[PDB]
Amino acid sequence: MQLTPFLILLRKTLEQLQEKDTGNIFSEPVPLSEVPDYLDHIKKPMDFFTMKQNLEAYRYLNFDDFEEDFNLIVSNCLKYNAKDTIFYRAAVRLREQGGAVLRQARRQAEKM
Ligand SMILES: CC(C)Cc1ccc(S(=O)(=O)Nc2cc3c(cc2N2CCOCC2)n(C)c(=O)c(=O)n3C)cc1
Repeated sequence: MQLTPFLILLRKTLEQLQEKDTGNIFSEPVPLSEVPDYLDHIKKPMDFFTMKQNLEAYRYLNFDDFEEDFNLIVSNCLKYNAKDTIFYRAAVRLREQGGAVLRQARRQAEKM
């Protein structure tokens, strides 16, 4: 646990993104057992737990790779689900609120 300012920032940012997911519907992988066709359409599933595991294994080297995985959580959800669903509407809201979190966090990352 030799921390860096960058990794601390990513940890804080991930917590701020998860706070926007008040129903915790993006906290864990979409359960493939409950949805057997998910991988037929979604090439790379993503969720906040997987992102936390990547972070704790020190696999995010820059802000772009971190943001790319967040964007997968949203875009996977919009792709798989019909527009008139709780999941789709939640992904739209997360894109909006999470985008603001990422804008502020990238500004802090830029001055590192
Ligand atoms: C009206 C609804 C909300 C009723 C309902 C339907 C299915 C399921 S579920 O048991 O299949 N779990 C599930 C599938 C998801 C999903 C997220 C969850 N969870 C993850 C853990 O918190 C609980 C919800 N998300 C984010 C997707 O984007 C997506 O495509 N699917 C398939 C649960 C609840």
